[PDB]
Amino acid sequence: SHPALTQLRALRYSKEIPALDPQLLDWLLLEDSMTKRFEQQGKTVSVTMIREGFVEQNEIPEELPLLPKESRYWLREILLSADGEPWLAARTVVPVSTLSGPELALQKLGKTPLGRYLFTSSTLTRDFIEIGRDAGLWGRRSRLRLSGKPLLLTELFLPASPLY
Repeated sequence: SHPALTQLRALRYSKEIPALDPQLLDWLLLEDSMTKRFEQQGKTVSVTMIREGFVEQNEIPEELPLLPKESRYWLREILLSADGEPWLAARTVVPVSTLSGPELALQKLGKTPLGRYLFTSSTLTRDFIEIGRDAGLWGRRSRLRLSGKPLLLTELFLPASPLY
């Protein structure tokens, strides 16, 4: 567990995207994880692994309504740091049926940070994104498809990040 992941789990989402200033929407609707955009700020990015493993439905109560109902899921919870400073917390939930073919590598990522630069083989698409907030902080959750196979990605932007 970790205090940033506990705050991530409390985000409250709105069905409709709020009319935020453009600079902030540009960051939140980005069509990729934040890895390369944070590197773009002139920073080295590293992952701190908070939890990785197969879990059952009882452990993903918030993501379950957006994904197929299956017996098991791959859960990945990390902290991403820019030059040693935490900038973001993220939680990814993958139905085990998405872990087939090339997508099985999502399982062995470890501390490599997620990003489109790594999945040049599959067709990547997003069929849903919502923005959320909890006490001054922004976050978002999306349903991405690799080769048509779904996964849920939730990100929380910590106050030290460039969105604030």
